[PDB]
Formats: sequence, structure tokens, C-alpha cells
Amino acid sequence: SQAIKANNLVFLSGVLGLIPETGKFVSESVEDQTEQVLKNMGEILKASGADYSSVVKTTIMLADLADFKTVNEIYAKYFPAPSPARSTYQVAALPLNAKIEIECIATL
Amino acid sequence: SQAIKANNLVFLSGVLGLIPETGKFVSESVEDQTEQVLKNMGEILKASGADYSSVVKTTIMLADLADFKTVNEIYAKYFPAPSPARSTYQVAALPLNAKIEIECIATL
Amino acid sequence: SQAIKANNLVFLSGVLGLIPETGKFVSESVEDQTEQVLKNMGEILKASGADYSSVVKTTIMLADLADFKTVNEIYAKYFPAPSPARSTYQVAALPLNAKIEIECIATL
Repeated sequence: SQAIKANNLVFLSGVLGLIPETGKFVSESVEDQTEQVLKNMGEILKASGADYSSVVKTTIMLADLADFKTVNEIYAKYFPAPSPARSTYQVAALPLNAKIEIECIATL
Repeated sequence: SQAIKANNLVFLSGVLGLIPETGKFVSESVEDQTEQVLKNMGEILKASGADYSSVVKTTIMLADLADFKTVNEIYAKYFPAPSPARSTYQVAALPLNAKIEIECIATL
Repeated sequence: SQAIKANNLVFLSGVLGLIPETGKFVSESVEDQTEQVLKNMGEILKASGADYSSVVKTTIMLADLADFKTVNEIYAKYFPAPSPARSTYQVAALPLNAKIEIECIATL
């Protein structure tokens, strides 16, 4: 599932930058894909009765770590300081050749 | 340790496709190794007083995302929909040159 | 943030082997960086009201899996058996070209 509730916590699946309706990427850019990832994540969090501010942990998996800065600049707009606990690294590849995938854990 | 209990949760280590008693891979194949990972994982879960059905989050680390389609269909037999929250990506390499590693978090 | 508290749990950000005050790597060695990661990690756990012995889950992201052995040696000194649940893999790259990143979850 996209999200699972356990007690105080909610666990979200790794989110790709897809249009919720179509299942296709919003574009090829890491910028649009990142933005879309954060938007989708917001939708899923709020559906679970959480929100951006109740997120306690995130993991950002990147296709290219060189995008780190711009990704971050987008990320910071959704998770401003104080931001959740975070880990970031470059993977060999992501599903559907995505540019970015973000997973997270939040409180209820 | 293979699993650590904390309140309502149990955290499992990343699991490779090894025959538990011998420490060796079931084969050099992703199919066999995935199936084995899921078996071992099951036994650890039930040893902790959990089970496949109480798993809230999983992470699948692959050596090759071409296997992702096969892996999925094996995975689906152990985690039928609605399945746990999940993240999947391809790493540079796994311990002991494994084809697949899976970690998870479950409820007690 | 470096650590987020949620009920019985605390979530730590991925930790690099940096001199905390200066933000610069302790060295370019994986050995020194591993040791430093673990120390910093201890600081962040203690400042949060937790400790090494209350850590329930770790994730070790390596730049080169050949370092595994020595890393695990160093790691073993900070998390002696019985040690936390753990996943380990090699990533394509880490932030600031680090040799090792370690994230963790502990109890309060």
C-alpha cells in the first residue's frame, strides 16, 4: 500500500514523481519530479491524517547526487527547519528510471 | 541481532538468501534467493512473535532492477495486497555479492 | 534536524564522519570516518536522552563494500553483541563523497 498506520506512526512507500491519475512522470527533470514527489507525499500523508509537519523521518534516494542542491532547495520548501531526520544517497538506479525517490515516516 | 523489539514494533536486519544453518546462498539465482529471503524473514518474524501480516514496512535492495519484475511476483505471494509500505531501488552491491536484500519493520 | 523524537522512539539523520564543529571530514580514511560517525552518533543519541545501548536499528551505507570487514570491526566496538538490527549495502555515492554514512533508530 501507499501508507500503513501502526499505532502513533504512519509509514509511507517510496514515492516517485508520477501524476497520481496517470501513473506517468510529470516530466524528466529532477526538479518537476522532486516537486511532484513532495506533493504526492503531502496527499498521502494528509489522507492518513498526518501532514508535512508531523513527518519524523525521510530518506531521499537519488539517481544523480549532483542534483542534491536543487532537490534540497525544493525539499526545504516543504520541510523547513526544523526538518525531519534525513538520509540521502545515490543509488545505482530507481524504478522506472526515476530521478528521485523519497520514503518517510510520520506521526498521527 | 536478527531482530530487535521496541514497544509495539520489531525491527529486522536486512535479510539475504542464505540457508540459515550453513550461511551459504540457496543458489546464484535471484528467484531462489528472493524466495529464501522471504522464508527466513518469515521465520524471524514468527520467532519475534510477529508474522508476514503484521509487517508494516519493507525495503528491497536489488543488484539489478531487471529482476524487479520477477522479485515483485515472488514478493506478492508472501505479501498480498494490501501489502506493507515499500521502497525499492538498485544498489551498487550487496554483502557477499547477493542478488537481493530485504529489511522490514513489523508490529507485535 | 539531527534527531526527531516520537513517543518511545528517536530517529537520527544519516551521519557522516565530520568534525561536528567544523563540518569537515576527520580524514579521507574509511577507518577514521567510521570511528567519527560512531562518536558523533553517540553525541546525538546522548543529547536526545538515548544511548548506544538503546539503539534498535541501524543502516550502514558504504561507498566501497570492500571496507566492510574493518568497518564492522570498528562498529563492533560501539555496538557489541547483541547488536542492533542492521542493513548494509554499497551505494553509488554518498554526500560530500563520504566513505560511510550511518543512520539509526533508538528508544527513549
